[PDB]
Amino acid sequence: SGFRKMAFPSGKVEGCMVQVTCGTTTLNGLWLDDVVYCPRHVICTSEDMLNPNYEDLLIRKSNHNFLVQAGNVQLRVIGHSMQNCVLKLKVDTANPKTPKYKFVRIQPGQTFSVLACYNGSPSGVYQCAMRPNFTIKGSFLNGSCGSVGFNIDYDCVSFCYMHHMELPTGVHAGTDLEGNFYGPFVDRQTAQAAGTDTTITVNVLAWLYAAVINGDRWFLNRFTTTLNDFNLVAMKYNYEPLTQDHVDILGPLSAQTGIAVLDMCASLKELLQNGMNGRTILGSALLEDEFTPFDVVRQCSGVTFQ
Amino acid sequence: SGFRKMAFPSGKVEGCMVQVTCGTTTLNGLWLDDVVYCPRHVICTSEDMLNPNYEDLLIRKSNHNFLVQAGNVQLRVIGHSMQNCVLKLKVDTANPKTPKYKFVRIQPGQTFSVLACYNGSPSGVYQCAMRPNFTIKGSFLNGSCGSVGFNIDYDCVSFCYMHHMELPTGVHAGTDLEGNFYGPFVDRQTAQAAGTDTTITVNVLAWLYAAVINGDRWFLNRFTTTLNDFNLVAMKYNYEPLTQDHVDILGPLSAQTGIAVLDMCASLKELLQNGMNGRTILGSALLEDEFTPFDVVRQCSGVTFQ
Ligand SMILES: *C(=N)[C@H](C[C@@H]1CCNC1=O)NC(=O)[C@@H]1[C@@H]2[C@H](CN1C(=O)[C@@H](NC(=O)NC1(CS(=O)(=O)C(C)(C)C)CCCCC1)C(C)(C)C)C2(C)C
Ligand SMILES: *C(=N)[C@H](C[C@@H]1CCNC1=O)NC(=O)[C@@H]1[C@@H]2[C@H](CN1C(=O)[C@@H](NC(=O)NC1(CS(=O)(=O)C(C)(C)C)CCCCC1)C(C)(C)C)C2(C)C
Repeated sequence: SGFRKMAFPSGKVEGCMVQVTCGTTTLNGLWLDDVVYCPRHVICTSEDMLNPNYEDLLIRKSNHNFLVQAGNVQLRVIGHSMQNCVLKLKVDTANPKTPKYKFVRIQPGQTFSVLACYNGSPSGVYQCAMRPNFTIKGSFLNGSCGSVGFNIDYDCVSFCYMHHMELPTGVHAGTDLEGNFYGPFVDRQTAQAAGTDTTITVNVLAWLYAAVINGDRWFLNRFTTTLNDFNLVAMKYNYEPLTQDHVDILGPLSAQTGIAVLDMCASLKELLQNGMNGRTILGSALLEDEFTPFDVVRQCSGVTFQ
Repeated sequence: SGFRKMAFPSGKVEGCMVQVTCGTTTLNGLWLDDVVYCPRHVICTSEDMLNPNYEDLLIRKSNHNFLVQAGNVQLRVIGHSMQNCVLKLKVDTANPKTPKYKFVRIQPGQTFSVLACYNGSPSGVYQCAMRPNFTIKGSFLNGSCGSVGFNIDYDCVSFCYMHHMELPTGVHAGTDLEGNFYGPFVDRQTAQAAGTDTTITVNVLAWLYAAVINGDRWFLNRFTTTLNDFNLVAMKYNYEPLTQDHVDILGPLSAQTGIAVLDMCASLKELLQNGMNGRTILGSALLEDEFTPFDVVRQCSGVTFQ
């Protein structure tokens, strides 16, 4: 029993983190086979950041302008190129600790673990979700750029996020590992604003199922509803609409608890309209939307990784 | 900016986890140098658990009754002994991945990371606190016994917890790595109950400081209070008393924010007496007590590990 915000084990990613220095700027890099991936803004000086021309800035650099350290060892940079908003640094040594990996571009609502790093060294691991407005609510300080987000799928590390910047509201924005931003952001210091955020409905329902599995049942009722009546109420409270795909995804949890998805929707509708009235669910006084249906299954059925 | 429930990176512990089988029972073990540590109840059968005599049960075993697997490799058991409630299995091979480590018995209020494991393989990592009643609010399923709790201090892994059992309220109890239980529990299947839990006051104050550091200031006020008036209110709400040692521990956070400890106590007093009135702090609608002053400093100043 119990239910915690659980991250993947980070060992396989820890051995891929390196430190990258260009000029006076140091941040983190991801070392896989013989390539080091890092945010391209590492080549910017203070003057460049309002409106950098990255092609110009990169053509002015040579291999020896990039200092790459893996612990004490220096890695010799033998080539460099730019893909979208990442820099790719070819080095003379292939990382002997390269895990089996893939690069994946995730969708809003999905969750992943972040390994926060400074100067190439892991500081901590935590779980977060890609919000509907393509920001993440992370925890990052100066020097954290290049820290990555990942999931583990059997024996394979799927990298889905590399950290680039913080917005004035305190939330975070970054790219996939091919350098494409999530969201409408660009890597220059101009005023940019995130869309309004919404609550990830399918995740809230998954977490209400986790609550039932753990014996928290006070919010259940005998009612049922339709997708159409549910979505009408949901849109009024800034909740994402529920689709049939969502209902099918919640299948295994409905089966294991014997509570139909649309029955659980009727409970959520009531919680939205009346609030929780100082009761808690799974130790929370707010409805929690950063667990996916798969996160719940994994943690309530005990899935491991190789 | 930002503030998350952040665990230590788990890589150094992942390479120490093994699977231990005795009879029909399989659980996890901790492999350091040439010794495998695991809960001694792995030697019990269903008949033994109401009232096991562990000295009897162990004298009836031989080295070949214990199957220890590190991945695919089998480890040959060459000796066994019992220390308090752990079993120590001497094996023919010293773990080549043994980190620098120490064993530490922690006190209530301290936090640590748990690496939850099944069949010797890491499932997930999360942070939790030792509660004042010596339970932890974990997330564990069948097969999780032998999973460990740890902190990292520079380059050194400090192991402080090994998982043994779940209580009927859904919370968890275990031992230090020398086999001594935290709390009044024993490893037999008799009715046992935890003391009443209290809220860890010094951690709540540390988290209110994190909130100020992150720009959440609505709860501050101009008042101040004394330790004695504060503790009188605190005891009425099942909060632990605040000592001078606590006040000094909060020093670096008071300095960094310029809000005196006893000023912050006056804010907490108000929050206890009036509640939060549907406002949130750091994304929570309840007062959070599983961050220590050191956790806050580490995450708001960016400390890393080697
Ligand atoms: C990577 N090492 C570092 C990580 C941040 C430090 C604090 N927490 C973070 O996550 N990121 C950067 O250095 C990043 C690089 C420059 C400046 N960067 C910022 O994150 C900064 N924010 C920022 O400029 N944000 C935008 C502009 S703004 O804040 O509205 C302003 C008022 C015009 C300054 C620009 C990006 C989109 C959102 C708004 C800051 C946190 C250091 C101030 C670059 C963006 C290239
Ligand atoms: C380790 N692999 C495993 C982990 C638990 C499985 C589910 N989640 C857990 O953390 N632990 C055990 O197998 C442990 C070993 C036997 C039985 N154990 C239990 O955890 C069980 N609880 C239990 O017996 N608890 C106490 C008794 S009771 O529950 O009040 C009862 C009504 C008399 C059965 C005994 C210990 C102190 C607290 C109360 C259970 C979760 C499997 C039912 C031993 C305790 C030796």
